[PDB]
Amino acid sequence: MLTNLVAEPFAKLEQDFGGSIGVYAMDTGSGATVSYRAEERFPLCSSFKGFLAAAVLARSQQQADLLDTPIRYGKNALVPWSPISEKYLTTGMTVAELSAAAVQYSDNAAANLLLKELGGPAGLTAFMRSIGDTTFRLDRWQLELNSAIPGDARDTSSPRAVTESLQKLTLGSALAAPQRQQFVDWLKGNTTGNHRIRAAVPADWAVGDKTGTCGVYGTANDYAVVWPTGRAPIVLAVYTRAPNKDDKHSEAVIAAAARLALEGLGVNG
Ligand SMILES: *C(=O)[C@H]([C@@H](C)O)[C@H]1C[C@@H](SCCNC=N)C(C(=O)O)=N1
Repeated sequence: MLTNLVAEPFAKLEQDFGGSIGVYAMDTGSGATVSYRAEERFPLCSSFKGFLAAAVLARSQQQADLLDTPIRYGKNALVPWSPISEKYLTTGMTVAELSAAAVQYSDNAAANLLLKELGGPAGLTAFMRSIGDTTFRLDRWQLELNSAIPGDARDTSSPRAVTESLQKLTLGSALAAPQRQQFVDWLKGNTTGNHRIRAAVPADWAVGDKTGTCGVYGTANDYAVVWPTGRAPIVLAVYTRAPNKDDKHSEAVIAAAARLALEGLGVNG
């Protein structure tokens, strides 16, 4: 009854893109939603790292010393796109610092170290199951998890489940209040999303997000919590893919889909 009260031209947008776009957006005040391909699976790519940091925070509720624990690593941990952890190879970083790097710079070495700590892909999947997400699956470590093969359900979720889980973790009760705010603060400090959902959000609204860019099959994504002033927050996810391995992703398409989602919710920007 409250889903897609106002139609938006998502189909034309994905046709111009040459692929598929999946969108879920939730107005947490009224419960109204915008939904387009929202229950289809799309590759997570690096966007799993946000949920990874939330899983670390959940663990820290029972292990008070976890976040400040210092983690040393060898040069063999430094895989492509490890922009923060490469600067601390000779010193180590704390679990909290690795989590922030994974979220805010999509740092691969940091994500791998944290995934190892949580028991690998199955451990992160188990955390998602524990908050009621039955759709998310992480199956591989990097870098193969980003292969984005058409029809492959490994390392995928749906826009809807991503949004529902993000809501639970940032606004709901899945994390204790201090950890919830820390997760929000990490998302707010993300540096990689300025041309995606944030590009559709007025500068005077708060917003946190996590991006993903698989590098193949036109596959890229972003999810975000947005706090418009004077009304309840909006949670949304925008995922893309495309049929050919060399199809390029588009940041502009993600921003445009986010704009349409906000318009469909009647959120004035
Ligand atoms: C995750 O999705 C990427 C991982 C596979 O390395 C990671 C890398 C950057 S984007 C890499 C190329 N940049 C632009 N096309 C990234 C991100 O910021 O989303 N995540």
